[PDB]
This record gives sequence, structure tokens and C-alpha cells, in this order.
Amino acid sequence: QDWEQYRDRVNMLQQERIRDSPLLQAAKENDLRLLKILLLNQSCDFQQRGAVGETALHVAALYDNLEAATLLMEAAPELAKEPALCEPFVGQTALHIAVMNQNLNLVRALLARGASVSARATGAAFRRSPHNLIYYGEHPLSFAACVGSEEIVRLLIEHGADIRAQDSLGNTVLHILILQPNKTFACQMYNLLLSYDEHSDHLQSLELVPNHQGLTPFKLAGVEGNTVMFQHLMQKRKHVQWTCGPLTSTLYDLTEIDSWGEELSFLELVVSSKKREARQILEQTPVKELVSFKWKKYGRPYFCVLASLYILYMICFTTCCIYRPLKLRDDNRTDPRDITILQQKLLQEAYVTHQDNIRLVGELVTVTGAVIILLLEIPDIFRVGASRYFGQTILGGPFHVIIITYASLVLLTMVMRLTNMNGEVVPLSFALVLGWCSVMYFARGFQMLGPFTIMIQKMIFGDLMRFCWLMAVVILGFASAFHITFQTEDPNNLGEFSDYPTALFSTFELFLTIIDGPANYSVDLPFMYCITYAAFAIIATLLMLNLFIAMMGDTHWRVAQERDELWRAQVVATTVMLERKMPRFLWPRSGICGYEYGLGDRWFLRVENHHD
Amino acid sequence: QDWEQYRDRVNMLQQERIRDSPLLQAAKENDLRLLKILLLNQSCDFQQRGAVGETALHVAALYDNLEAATLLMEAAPELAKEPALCEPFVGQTALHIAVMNQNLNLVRALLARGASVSARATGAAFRRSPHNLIYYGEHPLSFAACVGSEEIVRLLIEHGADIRAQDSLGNTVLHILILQPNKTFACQMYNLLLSYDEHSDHLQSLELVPNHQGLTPFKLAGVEGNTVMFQHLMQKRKHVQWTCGPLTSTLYDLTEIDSWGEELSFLELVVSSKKREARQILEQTPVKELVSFKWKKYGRPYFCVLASLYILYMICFTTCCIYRPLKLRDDNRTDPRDITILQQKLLQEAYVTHQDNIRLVGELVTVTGAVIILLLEIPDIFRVGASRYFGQTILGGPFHVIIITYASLVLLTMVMRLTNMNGEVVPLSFALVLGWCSVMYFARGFQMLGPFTIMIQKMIFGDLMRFCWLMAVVILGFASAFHITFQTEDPNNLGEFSDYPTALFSTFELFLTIIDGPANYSVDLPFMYCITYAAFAIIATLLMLNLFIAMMGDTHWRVAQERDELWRAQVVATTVMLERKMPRFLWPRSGICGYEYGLGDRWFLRVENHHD
Repeated sequence: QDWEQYRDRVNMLQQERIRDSPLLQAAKENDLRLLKILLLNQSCDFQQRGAVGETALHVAALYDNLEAATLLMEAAPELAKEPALCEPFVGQTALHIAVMNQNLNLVRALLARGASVSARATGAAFRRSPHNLIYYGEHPLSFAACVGSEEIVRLLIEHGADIRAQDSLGNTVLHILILQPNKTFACQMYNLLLSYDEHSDHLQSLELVPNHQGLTPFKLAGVEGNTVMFQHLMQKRKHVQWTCGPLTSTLYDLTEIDSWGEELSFLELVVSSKKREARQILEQTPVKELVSFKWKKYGRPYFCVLASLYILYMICFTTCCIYRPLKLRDDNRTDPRDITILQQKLLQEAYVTHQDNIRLVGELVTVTGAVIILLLEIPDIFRVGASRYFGQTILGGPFHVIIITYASLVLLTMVMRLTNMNGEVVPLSFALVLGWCSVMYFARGFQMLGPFTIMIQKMIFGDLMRFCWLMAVVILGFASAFHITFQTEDPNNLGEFSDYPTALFSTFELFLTIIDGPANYSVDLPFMYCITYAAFAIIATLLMLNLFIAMMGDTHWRVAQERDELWRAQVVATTVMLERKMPRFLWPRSGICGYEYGLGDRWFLRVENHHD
Repeated sequence: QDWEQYRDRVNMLQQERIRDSPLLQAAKENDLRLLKILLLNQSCDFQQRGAVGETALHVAALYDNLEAATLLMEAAPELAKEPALCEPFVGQTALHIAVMNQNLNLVRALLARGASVSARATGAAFRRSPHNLIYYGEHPLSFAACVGSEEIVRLLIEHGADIRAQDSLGNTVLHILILQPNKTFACQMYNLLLSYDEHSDHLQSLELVPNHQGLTPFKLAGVEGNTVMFQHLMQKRKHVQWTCGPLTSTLYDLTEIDSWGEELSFLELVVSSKKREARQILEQTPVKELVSFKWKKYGRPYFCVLASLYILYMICFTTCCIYRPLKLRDDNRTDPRDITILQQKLLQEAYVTHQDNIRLVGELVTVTGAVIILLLEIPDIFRVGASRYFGQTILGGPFHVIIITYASLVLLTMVMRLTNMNGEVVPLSFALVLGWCSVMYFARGFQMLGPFTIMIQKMIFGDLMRFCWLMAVVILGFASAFHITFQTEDPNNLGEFSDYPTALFSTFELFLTIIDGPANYSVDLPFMYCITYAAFAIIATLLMLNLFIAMMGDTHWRVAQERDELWRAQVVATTVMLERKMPRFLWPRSGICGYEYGLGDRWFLRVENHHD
């Protein structure tokens, strides 16, 4: 059974146990005269509870029932200190429900009886999951902040709600307010929750408090892509120096944005976030002015020096493939089997030569330039986690599949050499088409080339390989039918389909109109051919090819804002990649320091504005 | 004569007979002094009636004439009990007209004289037809509900209007309110017509009353696509269990939506509806949450198990086509007629062999896997009606034309075998291109492949075969003209047009630039060729091919909301198809039952909401 069906059994078995007992019946129905009578003559022992394990008070708080609840607490005093007991509702007190329904008079009535305001609702239906429509945390202060009920919030603070409290994820009440969809009402709640944090310096204050995955709520607003709360959290960390007319020289703090950190860099988490909304933090005014300084001053020359060291690396690898030790075919084995074209095989003659030692010091460049690649990718596998790292298409993406499989095939050819293995062309041909299609990684400068190579990377994953599947259906229907009409025939005349692997290959080529129509006019092709070929030509190159241009040319102007927004986020991911790797003998820390211009020890960035 | 012109003769001959008699003249003109005089001295016998057969009262009610009507009823008492008599206006009383014009004081004056409120207007102009701008039913209560006149409605109820009455289609007054274009004013009328239905249990109440085609008005609102009345009819059949903050766990009844029925399944009628608006019932909140549970829990694994049994079926059919009994050409008949390519013919050697018995148990799979297909399509022909079933493109569509013509051609080849008929390639080549283009049916999972194969199915019916017709015009103009310039010439040099069926085929190929331009440079082609070929190349592959991409690439982004909405409705039609076919040892009934969680015997679906 699914967990979705398992909780539907629970949320309906609760409704059976309400109807079975007349106490929980009248609790949700607010029958005052029944409760004044049912609690006199041997008032029932309240171990009789619901199916989840809740009292009559959790039922009478699940519905807006003040008078039904106060008559429960006067007769039975010990109900507000009682949690629900089922496994997806652990610890949900009556206070956790009265807060959610914004029932003002009930929370006053629960807290005056001494309800625990620090009870954790550790149920499996309260945790953050894609099949839970809310994530409001565990504590009732975290429930009050997320329903936007500011009167319940400060009512809890007056009775001892701890704003520094963390739930099973470690999310404080500020982490949870960022995760809410109602973004514009969480900035007003964030201002309210700081003014009751007069207490200071216990653990880096209320805001810089980390998660269990290390995310401070400033750093979480970048991962989540909460640009509304991001600008709110920046108001504390900017200084307006002067206003000379329409100009405004504001001075951002750039301490929690910039890494001087070890591995929890803020800009690493934004660009590598799975959330789609996170690519808008990279356009916010202390960040956009920062990563445009890192890129243009340092990142763009260091990426173009390093792009031409890789073009010179591949142009050194082809010439050591072109020049390769091929002898002269020392056999008469081509005299049998006249269908064989082949000539010279391979050599173990890197030594007895003059111009194969020029080649040898160009093969040692490619061997010790593809072990360099493996020493720059494999320690970057284990940092991200090997599954996120190959699928981002911002954070490198499927150019690390290519650059590892390139450099693997250069090292296979090294083992194809030195052991005199024959089929050395087979990793050389794959390394050449992958080593050059890895030069296309370095279009991540180059606004000219930038968004165009994302569209290649996007039309190859969505739009080509949904056309590819219904190519294979068509070029197996016809390829297997062209093989049947010419199985009868003589393959010296029109031998395009002489074999079943070649009938698949000739029809795939015919599907793209590269190979011409198989036609010999000095002989009589079978009449079944021109019927199948009339049908093929209409399906293949009227319909299926030109509809592919429509799929291609329609889903292209859809992704026009989105292929260009994804390139601006791909330049940021390139800069952040680069500043990890190349040492600091290179990039001095961004922004102007603060102990020379003595006000602090922080590293500020100056931005001047213009009031339109 | 058309019926449109025949009723225009009627609606104008009525206007002649008004002008001829001075009584019906002054009835529509409201001349009070004439009617007080024309009814004294031998008041005219009112068998004198109009051309339709109406009295002066139906004329004086067709126009808003109170005082002209009351002077008719005082002098002639017996006029309100008199119907119109022409064949497209049968039974239309004066009450059927005064109700339509919302004439409040006239309906009070007719009913006080004892007008029949249960008269059926059985005219041929009142029936539901595409050339009738209204369908308001037969009874005057059905006329009052459709003009939105709530005061006339309850005035009829006080005098004995039967809300359970049915017209010649069997439509009750609730069936007719769903068929109205004025949808938002029929929900207010539907609330009014239930409160005068206090009487209960005569025939499953007012709402569940069936049509003559079996449609209850709940089930009719799904066929018609009346999503406004669909949500109104669902308010009676949902239970709101609890509201935990923004959550709402409502509990839908799922009795009239789900089939536990025989053949009148609600979701069958929605997806197979000819109405375009019906595909929006599949996005309404008790239905969208239901068919997404049936598909993802049961429907999607059962459709992917059954899609790979069909890929293994076709990949078993090609290998028994590739391997097929071809001998060695035992004749020297290729020594005459050197234009013949052919070699080996056919064999009756499934027996004397070792590796044709492996083929034989793979041909018996294809024979007894294409009689299975005929036993799963032919009893599904007669249920829908053989003409709707092949044209829906949601309800299978033209993948049942293909899967029947596939399985017919496998059984032809079985008769081409066992009788030693020669041309066995001719049904084998057609079965291969149809058996594989039937694998493309199973893209009805697979959101990747789903909407793309509808666009193939849509650009082949609208956009290709309107380009195909004006291909055939062009590739007959030029093919017949390329044949004429080369009829003179010698076919050993440039024999692309050596015959008139090959000139059509070479020009069709030239139209698609598959075959190259026919050009021999060692001989002088006729000068008339390069003039016709310059014209062809401009019309064929500048204009007509690239304008086809424009037709293809323009009508593609038009159908983008509509190819994707039509795939969500095609997954629902797949689920509903599947739950008929595969037995219930498989799909337990959807939704949670009701006698274990004892409140009824109905099968509820729980949906929880989130108030934004």
C-alpha cells in the first residue's frame, strides 16, 4: 500500500471514531447542553481517545469551537498537556491546531492553563516532503509565523516561545518563513521576529543560525530563490554613503555573499540549486554587480587563456592521430575476399624514426594532458555527489561526461599502444569527436556563442531524443521492408540493402536524404519497392523531417528568455568554478577591504544607483 | 426544397394571414377600440386561424400585448386551451409563447383561465438540431427555466407544473438547463428547481433521472462539458472533514463518477464525447485526482508491461520476415530480359530444416498474436459503432485502423503460405510498416513522447494532406513535362524518365530533393529540359518545400495548448480503455470503501486542498 492511501485510511478512521463516541460527536458539533450533562454522572475517563490518539480537545480545536473546548478543560483539567500519538501526527498538541486555525481566544485559553509552547510536532506528515502541501515546522511559534497571524506570534513570545528553537531538520523559525509561498507576508513576519530577539550573542544571533545542512537563512534564501526575502536581508548589510542628486552610492557588506568560506560558498549554492527560482538571485543588486566584476576583471581573461590552451591541446591531439604508426600492408590477404578494402595495419615503431619522436612528444602531451583532466574532474565528482554534477547544464553539466570519457579514451589508446592491440582506431575515433565537442564547453564566455550552445544542449535532450524514438519506429518499419523486397533481388544491381544491418543503415541515411533514393534505371526494380518507397518518402522527408523543424522551430522561441537567462547563470557558475580551482596567486579577494579604511574588518562592495 | 427555405415560407405566410384578417391585424397592433367593436355584431367564429394554425391569442402573445389578449379571452373563453397545428409548431400553446417573452401578467391571465401547463410542444422546429438556435424542450416549465425567469417558474409550480416531466428526447428540465449556453444563470435555476422537489423517491429523485440515451444530468454535464454545472452537482456529493489551517480534507463521493457500472461509465462518455469542451471535466478536482490515481498506481505500469509485450511481438515478427523461405533462383530466366534483377523465389520448406522450426514457432507467435489483436478490436468495434471509433484521436483513433490492417495482413501472409502464392512480400512489406507504426500507439504514456505523437497525428491530417493535393498538381505538371522532353532522347543517357510511371516517381523524388537533378555532363541534354528544370526547382524546392515548413512551423505553435491538453485527455482514455479490458484479478476499485469506515456503502476519494 502507498503512504498516500495509508493516511487516507487514518484521516477517515478518525471520522469513524468521532461518530462512535457521543463525547467526540458533540465536541465538533459544539453541543453545550450535552457536555454539561455528559460530564456530571460519572464523567467518562478521557483515556477514550480518537483513532489518531487525540483527545476531545484536539477535535474541538480542529474546528473553531471555543465553548466546546472550555467546557472540556474545566471538567478535565489535564488535556492541554496531551499530544496526539499516531505515527504521522506525533506530538501535535491542541495548541498546534488552535494556532493553525488562528483561533485567538482558544490560544489564550490553552496558555492560561499552561499549554506547552515548546512541543515538537514530530509527525511524519509534518516533515518537508513533495507530497505534503505545507511545511510549517514543529513548534507552535513556527505554526503562527507561517499562517501570518501576528497576534498569535507575540502571544506565544509573552509566554516563553523560544525563537532560537530548531526542528528535526534544524530549521529555525526564520528558515521556515523563507520556504513559504506567501513571500510578501513573510517579510513583515521577519521584522516582527527580530524585535523579540533582544537577547544577543548566544550562537551568532537569530539570523546567522545554521541548518543541519549548514544553510543559514540568508544562504537558504539564495538556494530557495526567495528574491523578496533576499533584498530584505540585504537592508541590514548596506550603507548609504551619499546621495548626490539622483546618484546613490550604497556600500554593500559582501560578507555572507562572498566566499572566504571553505565549501559553503553562497554563490556555489545558488547556481547549483535544483530550484528554478534561484537563478534570479544572480540578478539582485549586490550580487549582479559582484559577479560582473569577478567575471570581467579576472574570470573572462582567465577563461580565454584557458580556452586556448585547450584548443592547442586538441589541435595537438589530432595531429598525433593523423600521424600514427601505419606501415604498408605487408600481406597478400587482400587477394582473397575481394570485398575487403583494407591496407596497412599498425606499428610498434615510435623508436626507429626521425619524425615519430616529434609525434612522441606530442603524444606525451596528450597522455599527460588527459591525466590532468582526470585530476581536475574526479576530485570534483566527490564534492557534489556524482549525480547532481552530471545533470545541471549550468554547473558544467554534460560536458563533464564528455571530458571524462574523452580522457578515458586517450588512456585506452595508451594501453592499445605498448601492448600492440589492433583496433586502435576505435578509441581514437571516439576521442576525436568527444575531444572536439568538448571545445564547445568554452562557449561559456562569448555572448555570441553562449546561449546558442545551451540551445544545442537543450534541443538534444528534449526535442531530438523524442524525435529519435519515432525515427527508430519508422526506420525499422521501412528498413525491414526494404530488406524483404531486395532479399529476392541480386545485390550487384542496387545493393543498398544487401544485409540487414546495412538495410537499417541505408534507411536511416534515406530518412535524412543523405544517401539518394536507391534507383538503377538499367534494371527492373521490384514493383513492391516503388510502393514502399513512395510511402517512405512521404513519411520520412515530407512529414517527419519537416515536422522536426517545426518541433525545433517552435520550442525555440519558447526558450528565448529562458536560454538567455540560463547563460547569465552559466557565466556565474563558470566564475565560481574558476575561483575554486586556480590558486590565489591569482584572484585577490573581491570588494574593497575595511581595516585600511577603518570601520571594520569586512570587505565591502560599492554600488552607485540612479533614481529614475 | 430545403427545410430552411420551407420554414421561411411558413414564417412569412403567417405574416400574410395576419394582414388579410382585420382581427389578427389588430391583435398584434393592440387596437382596443377595434376589438371592442369587432366582437359585438356577430363576433367572428375563431375557427378562422392563422397560417400556422394559431388563434388570435398566439399572435397577441407572440408580441407583448396584455390588453389585446385579455379582450380575446373575455369574449372567446376557449382560446387558451388551443394549440398551434402546423407540423413544425405542434402543440405550441399561448402559454408556450407568453413564458418565452417573460410576460408576467399574461401567464397569470392564462393560468387563471386554466391554461394547460403540461402541454408538449412537439414541433419539428423545437427539437434539438444544429439548425435550431434554441433547444428549450417541450413543456412551458422548460421554457421558463431556459429564459432565466424565476418568477414564471415558481408561478408554474404553484399551478401544477411537473418537474419530473420528460420531452420527446426524454430530457427532463434539468437535462435542458445543462444544454444552455448561459451557464452561470442555470446554476441559480438549478437551485430553484430542487426546492420544489420536496416529493421524493418516485424514480431516483429529480437529479439521477436518466435520458432516453441513458444520460443522467450529472452524466450529461460531462458529455456536454459543462464544468460550471459539474462543480455545482459535486457540492451535494462531497464532505469536508477538517480544516487544519490552510488544509481542507474534503471527501468526494465518487459514485456517479466511477464505474461500477456496466457500459454507461461516466469517464467513458467524457473522453469519447464529440464536444470539444468535454476535455475540461478531466481537470476538475474530484476527477483529476481520480484518474491520476488510476493511471499512476495501476494504469502506467500495466501500460508499460503491455507496451513491451508488443515491442517483443513486433521484433519477433520482423525476424520471421527477414528469415523467410527463400531458395536459390533455380532458373536461367534471368538470362533473357536483362532488365530483370531478380533471384530466388519462395519455398514450401518449413519442414525439411533445422533453423526454420525456430522460425516456425516464431511465426505461430505472429499468427496467434494477430488473431489476439482481432479478438480485442472487433468486439470493441460494435460497442462504439464503427464510425466514431476510428476518428476520435483520443479514443484510440487511427491506431485501430492500423492495428486491424496490420493483423489482417499477417493473416493474409498465412494464406499466402500454405497455398504457395508468389507475391508474399506485398503483405509482408505493408505489415512491417504498419506493425511498427502501431508501436507508436504506446507513446500514450510517456509525457516525453506523448504530445509529440499527437502532433504527428495532427500534421498528417490537416497540414500534410492539404500540401499533398497541391504536390500532385505540381508533380503531374512537371513529371508529364519531363517525360515529353526525354521521350525524344535515348534512355541509356539520363534514363530518369524512361516511362511515364517512372517520370511521376522521379519527379516526386525530385520534388523532395532525394534523387539528385538528372544531369549527364558528357552528353547534350535538350535545352527544353533546363528551362523546365529551372522552373521546377524554384517551384518545388524553393517555394513549395520551404512553404510547407512554414505551414508546419506556424500551425505548430497554434496547437501547443491544444496538443498538450489533448494528451492529458488521451491518458484518461487509455486508463478507461484498460480497466474495461484486463480483468479485475487486477485493478481493485478506486477510492476508499465505506462499510468498513461505516457511514454508507459508497466508495469515497479523499482530496486535501490548500487555501492560497
